Amino acid sequence: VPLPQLRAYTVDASWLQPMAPLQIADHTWQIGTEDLTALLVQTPDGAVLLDGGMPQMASHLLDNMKARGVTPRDLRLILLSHAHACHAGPVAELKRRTGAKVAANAESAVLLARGGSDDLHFGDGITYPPANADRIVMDGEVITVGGIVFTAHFMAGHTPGSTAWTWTDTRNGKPVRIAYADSLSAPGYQLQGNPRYPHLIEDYRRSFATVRALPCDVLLTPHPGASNWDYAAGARAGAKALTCKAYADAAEQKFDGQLAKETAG
Amino acid sequence: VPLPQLRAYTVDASWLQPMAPLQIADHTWQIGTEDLTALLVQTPDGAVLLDGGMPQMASHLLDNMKARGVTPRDLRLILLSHAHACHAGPVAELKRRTGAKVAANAESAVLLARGGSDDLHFGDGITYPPANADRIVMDGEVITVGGIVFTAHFMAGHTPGSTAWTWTDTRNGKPVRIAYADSLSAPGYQLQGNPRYPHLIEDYRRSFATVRALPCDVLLTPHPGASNWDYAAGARAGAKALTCKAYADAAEQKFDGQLAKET
Amino acid sequence: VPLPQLRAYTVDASWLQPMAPLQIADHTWQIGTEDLTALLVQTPDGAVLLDGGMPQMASHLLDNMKARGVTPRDLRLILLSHAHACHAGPVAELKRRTGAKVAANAESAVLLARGGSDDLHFGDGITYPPANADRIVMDGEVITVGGIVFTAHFMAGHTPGSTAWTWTDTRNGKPVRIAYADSLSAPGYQLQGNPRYPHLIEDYRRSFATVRALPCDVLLTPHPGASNWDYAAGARAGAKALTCKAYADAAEQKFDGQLAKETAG
Amino acid sequence: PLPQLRAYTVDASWLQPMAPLQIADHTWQIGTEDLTALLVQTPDGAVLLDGGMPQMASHLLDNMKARGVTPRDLRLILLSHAHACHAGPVAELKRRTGAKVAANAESAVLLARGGSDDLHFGDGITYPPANADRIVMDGEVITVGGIVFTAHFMAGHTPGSTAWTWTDTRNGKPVRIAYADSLSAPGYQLQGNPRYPHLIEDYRRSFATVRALPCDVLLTPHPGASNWDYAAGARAGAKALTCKAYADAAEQKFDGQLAKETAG
Ligand SMILES: [Mg+2]
Ligand SMILES: [Mg+2]
Ligand SMILES: [Zn+2]
Ligand SMILES: [Zn+2]
Ligand SMILES: [Zn+2]
Ligand SMILES: [Zn+2]
Ligand SMILES: [Zn+2]
Ligand SMILES: [Zn+2]
Ligand SMILES: [Zn+2]
Ligand SMILES: [Zn+2]
Ligand SMILES: [Zn+2]
Repeated sequence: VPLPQLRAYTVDASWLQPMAPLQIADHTWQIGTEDLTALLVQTPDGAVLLDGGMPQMASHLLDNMKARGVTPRDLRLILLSHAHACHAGPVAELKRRTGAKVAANAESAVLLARGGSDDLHFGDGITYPPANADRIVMDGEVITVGGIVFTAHFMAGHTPGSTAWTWTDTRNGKPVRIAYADSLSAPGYQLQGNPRYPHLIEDYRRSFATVRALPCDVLLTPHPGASNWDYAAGARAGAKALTCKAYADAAEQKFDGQLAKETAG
Repeated sequence: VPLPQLRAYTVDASWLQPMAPLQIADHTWQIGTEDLTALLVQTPDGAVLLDGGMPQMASHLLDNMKARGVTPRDLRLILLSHAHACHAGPVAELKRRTGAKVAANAESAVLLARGGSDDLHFGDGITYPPANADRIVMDGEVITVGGIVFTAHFMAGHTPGSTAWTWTDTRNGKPVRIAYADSLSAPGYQLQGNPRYPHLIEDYRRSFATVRALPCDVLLTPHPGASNWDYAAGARAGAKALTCKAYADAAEQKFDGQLAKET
Repeated sequence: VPLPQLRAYTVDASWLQPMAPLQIADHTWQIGTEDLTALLVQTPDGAVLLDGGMPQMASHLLDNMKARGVTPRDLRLILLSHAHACHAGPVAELKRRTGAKVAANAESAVLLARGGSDDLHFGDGITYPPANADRIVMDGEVITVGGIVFTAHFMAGHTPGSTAWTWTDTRNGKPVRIAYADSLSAPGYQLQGNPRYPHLIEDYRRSFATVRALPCDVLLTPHPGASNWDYAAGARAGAKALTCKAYADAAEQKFDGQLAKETAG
Repeated sequence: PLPQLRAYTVDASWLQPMAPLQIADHTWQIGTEDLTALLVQTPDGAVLLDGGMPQMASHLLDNMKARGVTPRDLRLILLSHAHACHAGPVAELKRRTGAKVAANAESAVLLARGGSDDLHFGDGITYPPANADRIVMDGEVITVGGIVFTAHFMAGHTPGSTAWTWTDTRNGKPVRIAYADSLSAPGYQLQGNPRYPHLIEDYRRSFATVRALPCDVLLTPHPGASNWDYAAGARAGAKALTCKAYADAAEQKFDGQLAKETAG
């Protein structure tokens, strides 16, 4: 009886299906894959990347940036929703290949630095190349790049360091408040009496409320399907996109269902 | 004109006056200096150290451990109230010289790893040797060593990673609920509109309430004066020590006055 | 066509075949798998582990330690030949589950801390959970545990941080000088004009000489086949083992052939 | 009673700000009168080799501004060795600029612990820790614009001590600049040092390495070691040592120290 072979983080093909840049607002573009969000915000003072998707997505991201007129040197900042392999995957490589520095909260920083290992729920099941944060941010802290202001909103649950980022762009000669809210799922998590996360339920409850109150004209999520985006649909990608309020409400209802099932017995 | 010389974190003499171990309960001892707390909890499964004081206290702590019958190998765990120089100072050296591993929350861990540099309020004024945390703890998480159970209570404010640790020891044939609550001070802090700590006020207010509600037969604090301990007085050191409620009340009062003067 | 799926570090079944502790000398035991070395060296003051094999080997190592009378508290030190996945794999987990601290040279420490990512030759193909070194060692430095003294001998090549560890144990009332020499292979490596490792050839050449000159009654290697050990043969496991000289000479030959092939190509 | 914490107090000249002093077409001394901090500026970004003391961060930034180098323009930080008097402001510079650090493994580990647990100084000279972004190997090259930097390991003063070499121009001719690290062993236990068993061997190799460097112009982290006088402006390098003279002087001093140690 040999030990099991290691398994890589294999995923649905659509998570790895490359797409051309899709314009969300005047300065904001979806540059990831059909089923994983990676947002490029272009400012007069360099570019900002929010999430990168999977580890093998680095070169694709760089190719899309080039199409947008962004050189590796132009990329100044990487922000993250949470430090799982399907969102922070290519961060280490992007840091080696670009001028980009990472800003994240302490919880996301520590998970990123250990490459997603010793996950509270997944253990070492979903690892990726580790990276160091260049700046630690606090809840409500702002970062300004080229007159565009990004605000962090902590929403602990999916991971302890789960974060929503908000900024104001423009579209059709009008300000548009963009909310990139993190995942609110608890996929296979032990919810009550979890020794690794004693206040998990309380944190999720606060996070549902936080997501509801976000400045949110346009909502996007790390997994686009969670906010009902269809990136493959092009110009009508966000035709049926959920609001922050509807997103949180659906998430809490799922959560409540899971909590009920767990209580038996 | 030459740039100013660097300035060291210079402290009151009493913070640097060694003392012999002072018994708090059957397994819990104050082993730091007269004016800085360092708590040794001795179990049949090894020893736990809560805070180490200043960087220069490492050898003294080891002297006191040996006096208590705890070898460098016997020290298993280091816990921290917060990662300032006056409490986490000797952690790196203790890690090199003992079997000890550090458990801390993410905020304390990142501050520890940068040796207290780029402090939200103090800049680089209070640096110390950096150290890596061996285990990251979440709010309410328990750590059991030799049948003694330590519980973490996050109380953000003084630092983002400020933590209270509680455990039950025995004294006089009865259980004693010990609370090692962190500093609730905001010394010279900008409280409102602080870009480095936007929700400082909310965190402090939650922390006052957390401390007030702690399981707390005996309160100890990293700076013993904050809870009215006098370690140099020996047997009557904690005779007039504050309750957790009194400690939080005084802290909130001081905070409220500071906030009023700022607005 | 989507981006390629991630590929796991899959290995020969024999690398993952657990074995019971095999005694090498009075205080030195092989406790890994049939085809990956993990050495337990015991003293009255605690135990040392030299290498752990693959990431999935953690629980097996702990079980074998238990069988040898080494509790998690008794494991004091982890040393490494080199920080590849097939030798440092379970180090992070062992640190979490035991009192063990890691001592390694700066090169090995930096590779361990990035979990084998950005490997000079393998890129991100062989990643594992990252870990921090607790102590940095210099060439020729000794570490004493109980009455046993371990000496580091730097032998850069296979990795920049490649190290041989030597100590003296006993067998049949007599001292036995054990040499745990690191790998001297260059599997698929670009040898000449490698921008990531300009002095690769020079380092290997000095390393062949270093291995040749080690205090060496008993040679052991991270991959037992390299020193002609057969861990499945029990009492006769080391009956056909190579000397340090023979091991270095064969490795230099192989290397010379590889260099000639590269030069021709 | 226990002693107070120590601050790294230094000679006034080490903290004496100076305006940028041109060494060659791309290369400027931008530190203080008695601590080297070299700025190399290209159309594809600037490189800083050493920063001096921790309190020098704002001064370096002011001098960069004077040279037309914005915080965003600063791409790379290289180090001679990771002591407080050279890597001091690195953490702050990383926070305030786009700069990333390239260093060898030895320098990276020392930098990450802010100079603490020094092989010889213990915790006597500490500074704010920083992480390296790129690990370099011996002989590795880094290209920024038209400038090519080559690393030459010269272990001794610290395990990670490195010389950096590049070719600039001066009056229509190539000038091979060698920024050689310290070859001093101040108060060091040389023989039988358990923390550095092969110290003597490494130093002797390092003297030879420095002697052989491509070296039209030598600069050193402590400029006095190579007989530079930065305060003298246009005359600063008029009596600068060759790489050979620098290495020879260092070896003679080292030999003297070893003799004294063996005798005592
Ligand atoms: Mg026992
Ligand atoms: Mg002068
Ligand atoms: Zn996730
Ligand atoms: Zn995900
Ligand atoms: Zn404090
Ligand atoms: Zn304090
Ligand atoms: Zn290998
Ligand atoms: Zn291997
Ligand atoms: Zn040029
Ligand atoms: Zn120095
Ligand atoms: Zn110096």
